[PDB]
Amino acid sequence: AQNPNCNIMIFHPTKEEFNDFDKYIAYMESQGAHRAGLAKIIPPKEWKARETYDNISEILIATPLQQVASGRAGVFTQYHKKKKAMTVGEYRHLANSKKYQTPPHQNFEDLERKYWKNRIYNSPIYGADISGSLFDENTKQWNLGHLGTIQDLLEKECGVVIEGVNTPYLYFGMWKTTFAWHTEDMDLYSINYLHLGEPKTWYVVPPEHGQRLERLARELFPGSSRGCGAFLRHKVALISPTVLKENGIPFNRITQEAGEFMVTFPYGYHAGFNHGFNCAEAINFATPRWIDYGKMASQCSCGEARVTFSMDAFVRILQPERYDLWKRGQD
Ligand SMILES: O=C(O)CNC(=O)C(=O)O
Ligand SMILES: [Mg+2]
Ligand code: NI
Ligand SMILES: [Zn+2]
Repeated sequence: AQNPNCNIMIFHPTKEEFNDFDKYIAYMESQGAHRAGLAKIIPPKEWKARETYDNISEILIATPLQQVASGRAGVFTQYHKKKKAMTVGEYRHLANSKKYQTPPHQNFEDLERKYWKNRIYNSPIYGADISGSLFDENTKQWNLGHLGTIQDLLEKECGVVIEGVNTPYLYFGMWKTTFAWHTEDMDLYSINYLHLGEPKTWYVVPPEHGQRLERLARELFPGSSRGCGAFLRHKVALISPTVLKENGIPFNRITQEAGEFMVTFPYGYHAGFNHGFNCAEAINFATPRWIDYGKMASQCSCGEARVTFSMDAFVRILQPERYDLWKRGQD
């Protein structure tokens, strides 16, 4: 079995290997990359996502989210308070202000220590989940707006044609902006490209051990667990590496820098934080190997998780028994 310790693997495809996206994902899996839940892909030196980032400041962040924490430094939830719209140029200036800027630090490890010590005492503002793309239309390789769609994959594998669309999302971050522990909708893959700016630190639990994380989360967030049998779908709970190590939960960590891709694999729980002002683009995707994970994915039916239009068909076809209850949670 390849990668039996479930380490995060880093890949350096050549420009020739960068042509066929599906083939390269299957290659990484042949080497055991999925066992970690997360892999890093460094693009060939010849590749670029676009020519420059000099003209992005007029993108609108219609609903910036202030991420307010509750709990203790290693075990907390966050809720998102909606703020007034602002442009990317306004948000960049805000991120670089004295109130929100990255503190002085020695290295990524020092900054990670400062994040876990101090995150709860601040409320950073995240420009998350903005439909759109920063890939140039002429970029033909690993262009996250030109991937094969999940609907087309389901149709190729299963023969059933379904409604729905699959487009990318932009994330504008600042110091301490946080992504809570989650797997993707329907336990899909994700791919994330860090277009510019400061790094993003990731934590990940191997898919084979995801239920260990879930059991810890039920213990640590007991009211949330009574409310919902899949409350991590709410995407609000944080657990630090120190707490994970104290409870014996297997995980790994890695820092993504600008110009790098990350892939999360089906049922790979992940969480993390941004180091300073940055912009990332991410999208969900599927492969043949996903189908079995989609059929087994948990679902939130309490009403909290509320998701896209396109998840309807995935539930309806892959999980017909759950469909009626889940749809009630959507309505
Ligand atoms: O970058 C973020 O805030 C969160 N991204 C992801 O969870 C992802 O790409 O799957
Ligand atoms: Mg602009
Ligand atoms: Ni994710
Ligand atoms: Zn729920």
